[PDB]
Amino acid sequence: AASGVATNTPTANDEEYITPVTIGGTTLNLNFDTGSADLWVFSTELPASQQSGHSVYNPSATGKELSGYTWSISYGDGSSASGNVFTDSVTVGGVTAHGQAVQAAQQISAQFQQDTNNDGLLGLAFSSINTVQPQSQTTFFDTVKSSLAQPLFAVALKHQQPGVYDFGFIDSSKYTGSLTYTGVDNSQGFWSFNVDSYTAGSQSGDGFSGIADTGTTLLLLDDSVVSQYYSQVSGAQQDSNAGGYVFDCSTNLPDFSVSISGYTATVPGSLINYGPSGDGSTCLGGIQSNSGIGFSIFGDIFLKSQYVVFDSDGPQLGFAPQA
Ligand SMILES: COC(=O)[C@H](Cc1ccccc1)OP(=O)(O)[C@H](CC(C)C)NC(=O)[C@H](C)NC(=O)[C@H](C)NC(=O)OCc1ccccc1
Ligand SMILES: *[C@H]1O[C@H](CO)[C@@H](O)[C@H](O)[C@@H]1O
Ligand SMILES: *[C@@H]1OC[C@H](O)[C@H](O)[C@H]1O
Repeated sequence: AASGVATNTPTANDEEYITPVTIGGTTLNLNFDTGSADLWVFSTELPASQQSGHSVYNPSATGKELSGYTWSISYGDGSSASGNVFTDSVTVGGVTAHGQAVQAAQQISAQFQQDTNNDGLLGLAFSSINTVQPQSQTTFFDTVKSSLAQPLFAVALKHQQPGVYDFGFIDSSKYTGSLTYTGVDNSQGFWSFNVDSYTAGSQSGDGFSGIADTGTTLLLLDDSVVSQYYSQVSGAQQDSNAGGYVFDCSTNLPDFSVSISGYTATVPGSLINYGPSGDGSTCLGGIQSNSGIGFSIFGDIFLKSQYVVFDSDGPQLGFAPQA
């Protein structure tokens, strides 16, 4: 039975986490994203100027083309990418998927052209939302799941320290206490769950649903919750240059917690200080608006506090405080 550990590393201010992945012999640095189901990589089919500063996959060396197959994806921040498809061998933390669909980029939007920190994305959401046409493909996890000791993966994302992706086993040394599990609704292809209540510093409110998403930097909540939070932060103001609410970096921020099937997941106020807003001298908050979409995005700010288990049996998610 297989199992493996892949080490992730945060970029500046923990904007994203990258992990090495070997595709057909070449190692690429990918962003593992539990909010999408496509594994796409920078490739030799991009214009040479766009290949600059990245490790690129060359489909000709080792891939088997899926004649007539395309992909096209749009994300929540407006970025997009498209191209064609090959099958190849993909290895992550020593677990190899043979015949895994690899989506070679032919076009990428500016957000991706500007980021030289990643060479593409490895999607870990449910395969039902894979964008490959005319027939959707399976995610690396779905491809190998049956070979793993347990059909699950776990994540520990940290603040300015390397963390891990555990595939096929749970590392009990990564959290304190026991895990608490909650049911997952995968009908829209996400790792979606419910919270029964929330506490934003001195205020509490009723529950809502959200998705566990390693591909989103911040904790994105309803505008109502965001207002309530920042009403308790002296001098907090919105700065469109910074991307949302900002405050003096020395501010004491309140904690944020959610109650999930009896377990209180707490994000300490020190983790809600994302970092320098880059707009003078203020800092950007880790909590920002979800733009009225109707559900919350439990992104990296939230995940840095927890060890999270993504279990295909249920499905369900397990949580515990990171050790
Ligand atoms: C179709 O579903 C998705 O797109 C899913 C789920 C989602 C749905 C709806 C809204 C938001 C997210 O996103 P995802 O796949 O995680 C997708 C992957 C990235 C690589 C494009 N992230 C996103 O779209 C989010 C909003 N983008 C981000 O968090 C970008 C990477 N980071 C980012 O915005 O950092 C915040 C920041 C602001 C200002 C200054 C510095 C930092
Ligand atoms: C993960 O689990 C597998 C199956 O138990 C081990 O063989 C592997 O070495 C790693 O501990
Ligand atoms: C990344 O890969 C494997 C190990 O867990 C180690 O902790 C790391 O540097």
